[PDB]
Amino acid sequence: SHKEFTKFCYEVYNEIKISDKEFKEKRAALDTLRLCLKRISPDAELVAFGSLESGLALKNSDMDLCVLMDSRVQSDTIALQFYEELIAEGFEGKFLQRARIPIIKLTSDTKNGFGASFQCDIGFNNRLAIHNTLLLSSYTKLDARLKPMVLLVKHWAKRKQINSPYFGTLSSYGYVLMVLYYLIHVIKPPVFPNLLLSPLKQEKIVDGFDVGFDDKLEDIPPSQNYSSLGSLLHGFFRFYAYKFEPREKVVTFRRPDGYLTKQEKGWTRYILAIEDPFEISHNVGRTVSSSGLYRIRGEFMAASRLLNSRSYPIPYDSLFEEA
Ligand SMILES: Nc1ccn([C@@H]2O[C@H](COP(=O)(O)OP(=O)(O)OP(=O)(O)O)[C@@H](O)[C@H]2O)c(=O)n1
Ligand SMILES: [Mg+2]
Repeated sequence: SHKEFTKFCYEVYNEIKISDKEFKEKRAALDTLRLCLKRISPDAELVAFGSLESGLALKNSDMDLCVLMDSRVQSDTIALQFYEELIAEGFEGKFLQRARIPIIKLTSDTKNGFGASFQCDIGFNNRLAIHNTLLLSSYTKLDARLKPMVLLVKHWAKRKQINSPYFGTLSSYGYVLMVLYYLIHVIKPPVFPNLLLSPLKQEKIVDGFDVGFDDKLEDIPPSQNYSSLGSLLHGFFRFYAYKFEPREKVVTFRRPDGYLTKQEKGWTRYILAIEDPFEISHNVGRTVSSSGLYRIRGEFMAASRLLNSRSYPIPYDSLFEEA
């Protein structure tokens, strides 16, 4: 059935999704940040990416931003100038640089009214992340079930302590890709086509990678999968609990049948292997340790068992209880 579980899923979704109120405050914050950038470099553009842009944001979301500028202009000089303007304007945070890549990490706002724990990461010419976000935004527009499904999975992973890339588990973006892989290449009939492998896809090279995909969404036929949100979630938990083979296989968006071995990739960390759809050299699961994968799989299994339980009433709330 999944009727009661679906009802429960939509109720949780409405409580965890970013409110219209917080969203418009994040937009106001972006406008302020843009004004500060204007004063420093009139040619540069400040753009948002990640879950606020794709519509996949939970409450109390962080902001992910990228400064776009002339590639002939070295990013560190403008980065520092931007950072110093932000301090003068009452933001708090850090200026840092890993290798050649400068980053600003804002952690507070003391004047502009966006909060004592206003969090905002600023990159410089991170064009790949913009493209990744365009892909996720396109899928989110293609089927209305994706948004609530992703938010629920993200909320679950947080509650189960398996959403900690610094402590041996998986990033939120990694969970999003696991969702999409399931909806494109596992479920039958598929919820989504693979937009990268479309015969209408046009090559577009950005920083050496092909970020092309079919984005003419209005011409794409609606899904022939009629499953409820509840049923989609249960199949998702089941696939990664019992069917997916993390020791051998790679989550991939580059194969018509979604089949790819770690050996073909030379990805023999590679404990969990998730090939970023555009930056194919990047394993999104590289943060996942052996013990971390054990807990991830354990939680997939526990979720599957809960939804398959014949002991009624099923305590659906325990899906989002802290492990
Ligand atoms: N390996 C990664 C991870 C991050 N990003 C980009 O950075 C964004 C933010 O990543 P993440 O922190 O994992 O998502 P959040 O929305 O910030 O997490 P949450 O919604 O749970 O708060 C992603 O959408 C993605 O575009 C990326 O390009 N490649
Ligand atoms: Mg984000």
